[PDB]
Amino acid sequence: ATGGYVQQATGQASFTMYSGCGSPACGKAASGFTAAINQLAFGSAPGLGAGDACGRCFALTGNHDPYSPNYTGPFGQTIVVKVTDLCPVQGNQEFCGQTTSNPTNQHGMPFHFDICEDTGGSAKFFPSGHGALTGTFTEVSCSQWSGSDGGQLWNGACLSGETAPNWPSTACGNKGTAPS
Repeated sequence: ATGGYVQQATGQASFTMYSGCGSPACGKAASGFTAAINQLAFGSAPGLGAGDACGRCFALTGNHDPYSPNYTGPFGQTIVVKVTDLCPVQGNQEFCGQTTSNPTNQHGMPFHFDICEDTGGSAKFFPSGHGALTGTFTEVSCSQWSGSDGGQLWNGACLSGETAPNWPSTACGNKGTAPS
């Protein structure tokens, strides 16, 4: 995509959870289920504002624990998140360290979603004791996503991906060059 980001509507991803997503990198939080996406897909860098993932909605289905490959479940439910945040390469090498030089993470996944705990998504997705999963993502209309957006945290904040056609398309737009 512009900047050399790797952005596509469907594919394989790994998944983790995080807390404290009230001041996310797109510049608006939201009350529904939300995630951070790895930098190479987010479309921006720390300190550069919103990338083109911002506001887009994705159906996530987890089905495997890569740290316990013979665990057969239970896993969680399919959930629809809105991307509000960035999982940067720096400080997240295992899961979010995809670059144009090395486009998969340690789990061989070209995308990663870090699902925020604060608004309930991670509780629906991860079973107790299995907070890192793999599975798939499928971009969907945000009609599939419950909730509403928070106010603007700063001028330039953007969640306009929430109305866009699926990738390939441009809404908030990418910033800078993808990490290398």
